[PDB]
Amino acid sequence: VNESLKKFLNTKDGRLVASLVAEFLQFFNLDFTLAVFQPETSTLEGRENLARDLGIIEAEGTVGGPLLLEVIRRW
Amino acid sequence: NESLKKFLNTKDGRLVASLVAEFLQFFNLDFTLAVFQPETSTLQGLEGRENLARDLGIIEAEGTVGGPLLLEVIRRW
Repeated sequence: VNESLKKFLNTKDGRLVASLVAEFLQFFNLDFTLAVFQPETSTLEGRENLARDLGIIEAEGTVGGPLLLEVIRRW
Repeated sequence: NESLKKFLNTKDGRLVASLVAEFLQFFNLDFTLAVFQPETSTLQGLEGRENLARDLGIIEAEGTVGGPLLLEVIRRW
């Protein structure tokens, strides 16, 4: 277990960040990466709950990319 | 994976993916990175943390150095 990561995952913003990374991997079917990510991180919030948490209203313009894209697009 | 290739051929997409890689590097998720790179065809590596911070207008300080760059992005979202 990763202690710096454990503490991070136990923060509000940390959980959101990790959930966004996992959602990115899922979005591009990076399934081998996910197979290692899950045990290496000891792990999160799925896309619907995550979009709500991030104040992102899902629509035609958002469904075609990972949620992190909407954040960066509007940065 | 044409969807990812097209995504990485956009400025915003390359920034997103670079931020994900930086998160993996920040937490020493080295085996995850070892699979991420071939799976995304980014064996040469994406843009570095300070390149990304410059792009995003983030100034490194005691309050940013202690977390991955995505932490600062999400704090400020």
